[PDB]
Amino acid sequence: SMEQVAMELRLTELTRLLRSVLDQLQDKDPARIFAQPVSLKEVPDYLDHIKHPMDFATMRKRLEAQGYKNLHEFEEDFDLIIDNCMKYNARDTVFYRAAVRLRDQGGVVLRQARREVDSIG
Repeated sequence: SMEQVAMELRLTELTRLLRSVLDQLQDKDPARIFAQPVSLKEVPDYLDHIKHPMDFATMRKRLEAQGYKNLHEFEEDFDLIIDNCMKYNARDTVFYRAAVRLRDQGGVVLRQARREVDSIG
């Protein structure tokens, strides 16, 4: 149908916007701490601690399959990156501290993303 096409164009454009959001958030992680899944070879107990691992590469795979229907779903995954790290790692670690900085700096980007998503519809 024409409606299904219009819906699909909307999703494509959301994907475009979320791709720019993802790039901006990932720039706030210059150390690349969050770039890839925590290695289960190197952290064999990880899934005993963290039930829903997340990382920027995994988000990018979902994004490119158009697997984010709305900004809430995308934000859920970003918050998992931060929150998983802040539980597994102690406050006095470079990992915890990187997550705090990513949360703080990402807030700004996500605030305007939400306005853009609502504005453009």
